[PDB]
Amino acid sequence: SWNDVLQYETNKVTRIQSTNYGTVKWVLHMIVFSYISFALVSDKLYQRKEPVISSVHTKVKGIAEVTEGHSIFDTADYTFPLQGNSFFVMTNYVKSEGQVQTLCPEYPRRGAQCSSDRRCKKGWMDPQSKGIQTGRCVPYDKTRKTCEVSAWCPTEEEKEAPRPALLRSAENFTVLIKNNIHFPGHNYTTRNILPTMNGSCTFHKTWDPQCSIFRLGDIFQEAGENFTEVAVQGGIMGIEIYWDCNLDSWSHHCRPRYSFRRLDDKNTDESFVPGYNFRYAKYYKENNVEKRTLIKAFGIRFDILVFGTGGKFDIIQLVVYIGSTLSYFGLATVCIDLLINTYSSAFCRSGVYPYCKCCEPCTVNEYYYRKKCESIMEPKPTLKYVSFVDEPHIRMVDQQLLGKSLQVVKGQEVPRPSPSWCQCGNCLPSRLPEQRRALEELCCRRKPGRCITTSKLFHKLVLSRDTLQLLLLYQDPLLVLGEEATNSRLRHRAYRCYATWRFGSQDMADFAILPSCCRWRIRKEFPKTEGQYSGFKYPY
Amino acid sequence: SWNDVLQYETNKVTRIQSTNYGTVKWVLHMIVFSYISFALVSDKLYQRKEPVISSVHTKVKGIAEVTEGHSIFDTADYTFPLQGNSFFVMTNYVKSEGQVQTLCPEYPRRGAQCSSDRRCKKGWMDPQSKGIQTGRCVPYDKTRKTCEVSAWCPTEEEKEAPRPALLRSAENFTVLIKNNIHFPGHNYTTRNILPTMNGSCTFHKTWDPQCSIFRLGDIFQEAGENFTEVAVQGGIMGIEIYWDCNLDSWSHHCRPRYSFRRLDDKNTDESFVPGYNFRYAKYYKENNVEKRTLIKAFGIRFDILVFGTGGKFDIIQLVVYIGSTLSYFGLATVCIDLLINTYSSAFCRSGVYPYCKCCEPCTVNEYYYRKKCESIMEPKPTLKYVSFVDEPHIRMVDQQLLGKSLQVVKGQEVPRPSPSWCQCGNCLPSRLPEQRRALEELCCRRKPGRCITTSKLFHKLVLSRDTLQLLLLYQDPLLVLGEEATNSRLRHRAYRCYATWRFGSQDMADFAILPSCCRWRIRKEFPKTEGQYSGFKYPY
Amino acid sequence: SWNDVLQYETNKVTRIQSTNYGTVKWVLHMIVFSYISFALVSDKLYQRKEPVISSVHTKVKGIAEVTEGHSIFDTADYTFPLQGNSFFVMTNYVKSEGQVQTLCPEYPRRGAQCSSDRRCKKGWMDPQSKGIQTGRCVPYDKTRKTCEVSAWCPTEEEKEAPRPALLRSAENFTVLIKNNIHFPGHNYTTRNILPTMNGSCTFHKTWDPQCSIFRLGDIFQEAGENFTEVAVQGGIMGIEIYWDCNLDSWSHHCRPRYSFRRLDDKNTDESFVPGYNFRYAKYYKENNVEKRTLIKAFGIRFDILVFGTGGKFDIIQLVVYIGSTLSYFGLATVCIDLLINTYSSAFCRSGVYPYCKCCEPCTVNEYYYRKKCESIMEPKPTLKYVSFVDEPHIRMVDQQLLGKSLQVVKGQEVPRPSPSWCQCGNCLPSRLPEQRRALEELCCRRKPGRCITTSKLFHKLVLSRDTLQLLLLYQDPLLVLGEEATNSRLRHRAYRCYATWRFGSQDMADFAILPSCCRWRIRKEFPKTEGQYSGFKYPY
Ligand SMILES: Nc1nc2c(ncn2[C@@H]2O[C@H](COP(=O)(O)OP(=O)(O)O)[C@@H](O)[C@H]2O)c(=O)[nH]1
Ligand SMILES: Nc1nc2c(ncn2[C@@H]2O[C@H](COP(=O)(O)OP(=O)(O)O)[C@@H](O)[C@H]2O)c(=O)[nH]1
Ligand SMILES: Nc1nc2c(ncn2[C@@H]2O[C@H](COP(=O)(O)OP(=O)(O)O)[C@@H](O)[C@H]2O)c(=O)[nH]1
Ligand SMILES: *C(=O)CCCCCCCCCCCCCCC
Ligand SMILES: *C(=O)CCCCCCCCCCCCCCC
Ligand SMILES: *C(=O)CCCCCCCCCCCCCCC
Ligand SMILES: *[C@@H]1O[C@H](CO)[C@@H](O)[C@H](O)[C@H]1NC(C)=O
Ligand SMILES: *[C@@H]1O[C@H](CO)[C@@H](O)[C@H](O)[C@H]1NC(C)=O
Ligand SMILES: *[C@@H]1O[C@H](CO)[C@@H](O)[C@H](O)[C@H]1NC(C)=O
Ligand SMILES: *[C@@H]1O[C@H](CO)[C@@H](O)[C@H](O)[C@H]1NC(C)=O
Ligand SMILES: *[C@@H]1O[C@H](CO)[C@@H](O)[C@H](O)[C@H]1NC(C)=O
Ligand SMILES: *[C@@H]1O[C@H](CO)[C@@H](O)[C@H](O)[C@H]1NC(C)=O
Ligand code: NA
Ligand SMILES: [Zn+2]
Ligand SMILES: [Zn+2]
Ligand SMILES: [Zn+2]
Ligand SMILES: [Zn+2]
Ligand SMILES: [Zn+2]
Ligand SMILES: [Zn+2]
Repeated sequence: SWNDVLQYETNKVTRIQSTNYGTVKWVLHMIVFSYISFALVSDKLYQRKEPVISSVHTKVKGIAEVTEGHSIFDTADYTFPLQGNSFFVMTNYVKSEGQVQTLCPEYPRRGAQCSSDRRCKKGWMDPQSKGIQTGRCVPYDKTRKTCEVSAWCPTEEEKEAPRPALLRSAENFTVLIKNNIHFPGHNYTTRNILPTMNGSCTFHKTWDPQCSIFRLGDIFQEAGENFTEVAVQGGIMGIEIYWDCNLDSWSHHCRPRYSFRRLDDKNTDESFVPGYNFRYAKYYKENNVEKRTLIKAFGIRFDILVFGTGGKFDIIQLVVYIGSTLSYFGLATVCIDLLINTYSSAFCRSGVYPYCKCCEPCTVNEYYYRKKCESIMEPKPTLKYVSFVDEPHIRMVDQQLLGKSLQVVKGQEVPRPSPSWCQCGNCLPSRLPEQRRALEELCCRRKPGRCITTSKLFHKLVLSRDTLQLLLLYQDPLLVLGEEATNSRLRHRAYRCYATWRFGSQDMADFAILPSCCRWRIRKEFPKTEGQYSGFKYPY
Repeated sequence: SWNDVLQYETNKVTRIQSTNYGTVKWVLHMIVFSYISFALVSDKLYQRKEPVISSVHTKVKGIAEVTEGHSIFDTADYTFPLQGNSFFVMTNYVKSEGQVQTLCPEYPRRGAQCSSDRRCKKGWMDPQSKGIQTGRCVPYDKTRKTCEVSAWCPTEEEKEAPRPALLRSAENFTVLIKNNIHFPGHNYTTRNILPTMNGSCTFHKTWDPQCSIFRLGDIFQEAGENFTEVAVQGGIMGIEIYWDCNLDSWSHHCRPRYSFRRLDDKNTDESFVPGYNFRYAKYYKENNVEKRTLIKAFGIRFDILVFGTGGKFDIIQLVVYIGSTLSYFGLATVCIDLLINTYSSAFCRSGVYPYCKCCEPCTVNEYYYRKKCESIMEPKPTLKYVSFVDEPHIRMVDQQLLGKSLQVVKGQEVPRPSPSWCQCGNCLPSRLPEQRRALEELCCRRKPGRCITTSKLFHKLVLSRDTLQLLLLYQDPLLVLGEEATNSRLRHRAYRCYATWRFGSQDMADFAILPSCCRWRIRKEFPKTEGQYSGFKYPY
Repeated sequence: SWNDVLQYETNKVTRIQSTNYGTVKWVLHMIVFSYISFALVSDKLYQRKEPVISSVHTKVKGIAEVTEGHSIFDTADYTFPLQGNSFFVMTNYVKSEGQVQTLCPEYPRRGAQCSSDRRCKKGWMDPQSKGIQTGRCVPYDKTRKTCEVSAWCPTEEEKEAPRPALLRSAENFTVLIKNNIHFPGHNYTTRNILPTMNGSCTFHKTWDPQCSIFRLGDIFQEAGENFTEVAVQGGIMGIEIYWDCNLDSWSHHCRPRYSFRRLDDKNTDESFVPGYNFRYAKYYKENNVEKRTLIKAFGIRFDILVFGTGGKFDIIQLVVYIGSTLSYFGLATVCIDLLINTYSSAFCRSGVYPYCKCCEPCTVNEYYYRKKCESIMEPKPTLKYVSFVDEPHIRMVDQQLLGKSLQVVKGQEVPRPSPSWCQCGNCLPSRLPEQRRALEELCCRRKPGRCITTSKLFHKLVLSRDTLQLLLLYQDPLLVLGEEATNSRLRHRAYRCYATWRFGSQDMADFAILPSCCRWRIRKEFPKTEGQYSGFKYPY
């Protein structure tokens, strides 16, 4: 089957010389192409995209003076050795110095007072307390008494954060941010600090958007926050570094975009401790006693959130995108074929054109549909075609007769490409077995009148022995047969001559049923000496 | 070429009125559509997805009492100022106090004893030691001697972590987790704490799955771990916050899912220090000497792993997905066309239907294949068609003759749409040049018998001068020619009349080869007065 | 419309028995299939990919001796309790001990000297200073005077980092890295340490590439850096853990790849403080005074960057990819159809084949194009076809005549499938209204000569009453009509007989325009007794 495989199958097409459909087809082609090109370029769908790998190094600069005598805060005093994605700047603080692990009364709170030891419970762990009770109601001061606890003593008082913030001059502090980013898939590395950047720059949204030295108060202004107010209880501020990087040589750009967003929830419910603070202890020994200064530090935690993508041209990405948009170029074909199949219907003239006469020249689709689509029937064993000489159409009786004569069984109308049922006076009763008799109980005409076998052309197109012999010799020029063999060939050829004449197409002539008058006239002209006639047999 | 471009080409189609193929085609259309719709909706393939940008703020609450007198541990004692993605809770500890940078003997280990200075090596750095040897085997105690080292003295003893853990009451500690998440591409921000959440809630997998206050022991229970056992040597616990967020207005939901997973490897080999611990020093001065208390802290490091995606409807994402699934609607066409092309073969009746008679009504595909596919031959210069009057088929001799007469060169069988090689007694030797003689050495019949030129229709269809003149005038109604011009046109028309009659289609009649008898009978009826006959020439 | 929906439409195709096109079609099919398969397998486009969730635990090991007497540095002295994605190793340091919050002169800098109090400014905050000026120029030493500041005193001197680094023996330190990774979507967890790994291993790029114990100097060597030189001022070193993980059972592999990259910028401008350092303070009390030792620590920050993807087979991913590459199998059809449509043009023989005769056997595409494409015209109301008996082509006059006789209005040439304008002497003036007269002002021939109505076949094909009656009876075998009805049917049938004869196809015969001579000869043979002749009317 080497020749069976080496074959090419091409579609048969009808090329229409129509300027309307040629223009519509090309207009739809540009619309699809314009959107496909726009989607590819705007979304960089030809690029293989990769998340960024970031490293952040921060350096805070600034000195603070706190009036309380005067204490100095440099970077070692309000910051911590961490210089990565997060750094903390202390803006407020409460101190409780000289704490010793011993027994002491609780600080008087909203419910920390007691009047008897029955109120205190030994081993109890008050969620708002920093010690474990011993069940003793010792005196805190002269006025009131509080339950004794095991804790660092004296316990930290429920003192609010100072207002204004002790280190609110941190607004004028600056942080330098060094961001190293990398794309391991594309093997590309860059940093946020350009060689042109000087140390005297400060970030501005419009004047210096690439300087990575930020004033803290400027950061808060750009986020819509008030540094002075947030400094009292603290908060979390997000410094977002966005990297939209194009690594293609012809459109190369890998630069950061700086934005600022508060990550603290200012509407935090009071039970969740709004703001940002933590407690840390400075441990020291004094008089052979382990002492501790406890500091509740308020301030801003700055989170450096670095995100972004690096794209570079990928051939496989482009191939996948192009293949995923190739089917959209069939839109013009779908639309115009729908127009052809829809405007070729008979309800167009019946119930559309009289209303709207602007659509009148769309009758050309009836011609287009004729040249495009050919309808065929499934050749089932019960497929029958009936033509009546007194009718302009052809009936298709595709159902089983079930003993009803074919004359009375009406079928679907199809355009042409002595017995009780007889209406011409020439038909004869079927000589088939009684089960199949209803097939041959067909007349040449539906309504009474002249028989078709009495027409001039019936003797010329069907019964002429010379013409049938000429057709037989056209099939086989050197043909010698006996009378019995010749009669059978002439009889079967006369059936086809009637079927072709009255039904036109061989598709319908194959399942055409001869009327009884015509069938028996043919059988009289070319008789069968011995045996009975088979009748119509299913061609498949 | 304005009219050349403004054209529309449509496919020629055969519409089959078959309920089986119409049902199969629609059933396959629903199957493709059902899967395409299901894949799009279940996977949200219409959405542009974005990784989350997360910020975590944690607050641990709890007080611990350690029995050793009694020491108090509050958050400043077992936690560190870090409150981001990681926080540490100390659950056990070993202390070595009053260390001084001086010379001291090594602690007695499995191989730290010595009996001579030759065992010790000056400057040696034992991997299991905390000092550098000086080559001297000083006495540690009365029983044994150990190598002298430069270290903080005395060196920390090889003491195991206490069992049970000193701060195993950390099981009852709680952590509040504040998670701020953001989708910069979609510009959406939310947090894990809803306004409905109260401070008295505790997380439960089924009762309070949205409360972000977690008991540490509950975290360990939900991970399948035992807090009490892990507390002795420490470990790493992962708190996973998963954000499956739909940002479409009609299906909006952005809420976290909490899961817990141990990140420590409990099956760690002993050389890799299983558990979690670190050594830190509390530095202080005493008697003008730089002293240090060294603490080996065991405990749980909690990692807050926040991940997830935020999806919102994207038109370009939907267009790409739809275009990438449009080709699947050709599946019905492919399947039914395969059925038509396969069940139309002759081996169906030969070796399939006798076995299985259920497939018998599939003979309709032979009719479908006839109305769908037309087979044509490549018109190569060696393409020849031969018809023998005593055969029912037509031979295609597509090979070069190479001096073998065309009568004997057998070719592929194709259905019809005096010389030694002669078998009819009427053929004449070719008058062509000897190289091309084998072309015209063809008889009308394969086996001996009557010549086709003696048939009645040969004189009527091929030789009739009146009919050929009528055909010529049909071509050109007003045609005047001399006898030499008329004879040439009549002779060439008689070749085509024979070729059309004996081969049917003009595709095969173009390459049909006339038998010598017919060719010379035609040339006798319409002779060429001067010159020689060209013979058959390749039409392309 | 149950039968209207249950229909199947198949394309009509031409199957070409060509080995060249069959081979080209299959070769292009393998090329598309080979690339589609290669792209799918190399890029794992059948897999659903997921970013990794990582947890890192590090442990640094090593002791350092610093010569300054001799001070010992163990992990508590050069590292910090952080053991996650970042750890710091101190390699150099400058100490300023015994600092007290008081008033002191500034350290003499390049511009810190003063000669009068007018130079100093009270409250000034020098960016290079660690205090706030009080406007007083106190003496620092005997030689020079500096402005008094409020700071920790004495202020840290502008001392360079020691060279060589004090803790450059950190080169021989080792870090053990434990990496737990997870794929929450695929529910897969693994770690970087295999059970086969022993504690005596050290990482080597080729000898032990899976051991996660790294010498720091080896890390710097693998990054192309010098640990000894970087140790003086510090730097940031990236340890990259790449996880290319295949989670399919038949190709399972999830192992890390270790690479090293310096994240510090060695070419940093001096104003941005190149290297890596931070200042931290050791707070202590002495003589009831809050004292502090300030250390400027230089060293290497190591960032553990863990990235990667985990892929597992996804059915929806495969379906989307296959559907997005199905349209590429139409490439063979597009190419071969382009070959057929292009090599069938007449400029091939005119201006291509004489130059290149290798392309000569490509004339078979003219035959292929004939069997594939049928061209039809849009049936517009101004569509006219004209045939002249003295011409070999047929003119298409698709434009409006606008009073110009159809004889003179030339149209496009189309191959056949008494009055002043008359050139045959038999034409008659039109009897139509004057506006439409130009339609019927057409002669049978362009140039003077014999009329076509004087031909023998005109009386046989057009005027023969017997033949027209036979055609009428073929339409309707039992037809009885009056002379007026018979004449109208015979006249209209004779128009079609002329149009079919002279134009061939019914597509062109529908819009064919009869010459005046033929029209009036037909109207003379079959006259209209009463009324006037309608003439040609638009068939649509
Ligand atoms: N289409 C069609 N074919 C028929 C009809 N009647 C008979 N035939 C065909 O005639 C052939 C032989 O039928 P018949 O002459 O009655 O049987 P026979 O005398 O034994 O050969 C069969 O192949 C039938 O297909 C008819 O009404 N319509
Ligand atoms: N198909 C076919 N055509 C033939 C054959 N023999 C001759 N012809 C055609 O007849 C035409 C003229 O051949 P011929 O009459 O022998 O040469 P002429 O007398 O010089 O015109 C050529 O165009 C041939 O294509 C044949 O056997 N088969
Ligand atoms: N194609 C074509 N059809 C024509 C021409 N002239 C007349 N007819 C057709 O002839 C039919 C009747 O025209 P005519 O005999 O002149 O009018 P009538 O005598 O009133 O029936 C119309 O349907 C026309 O389509 C012609 O030149 N070309
Ligand atoms: C009557 O049918 C003749 C009309 C000829 C022009 C038809 C134009 C129809 C409008 C375009 C329809 C296809 C586009 C559909 C949207 C993609
Ligand atoms: C004989 O061929 C007649 C059978 C008519 C119904 C054919 C049904 C075949 C089963 C469906 C085949 C196409 C689906 C293939 C799987 C996608
Ligand atoms: C003349 O046209 C006959 C040539 C027969 C073989 C044609 C081969 C052409 C080369 C292949 C063209 C299609 C591939 C285009 C690149 C994808
Ligand atoms: C910030 O600096 C400016 C100018 O140096 C000063 O006017 C302002 O008071 C400062 N803000 C704070 C909060 O100290
Ligand atoms: C910031 O908040 C403080 C209160 O702490 C207020 O006095 C000040 O006016 C605010 N600044 C602005 C610009 O609103
Ligand atoms: C946790 O608390 C419960 C009730 O307060 C107590 O019974 C239990 O012993 C505690 N667990 C530890 C480890 O302290
Ligand atoms: C947890 O481990 C401890 C050992 O440290 C054991 O005594 C206790 O029974 C364990 N708890 C459970 C629930 O298994
Ligand atoms: C590292 O160790 C080797 C061998 O122990 C030694 O020779 C070398 O001097 C050491 N390097 C440093 C910087 O101490
Ligand atoms: C590393 O740098 C030091 C300078 O600090 C230099 O002495 C040494 O030779 C360098 N090592 C190499 C291998 O270049
Ligand atoms: Na497609
Ligand atoms: Zn009858
Ligand atoms: Zn009848
Ligand atoms: Zn012969
Ligand atoms: Zn012969
Ligand atoms: Zn004329
Ligand atoms: Zn004329």
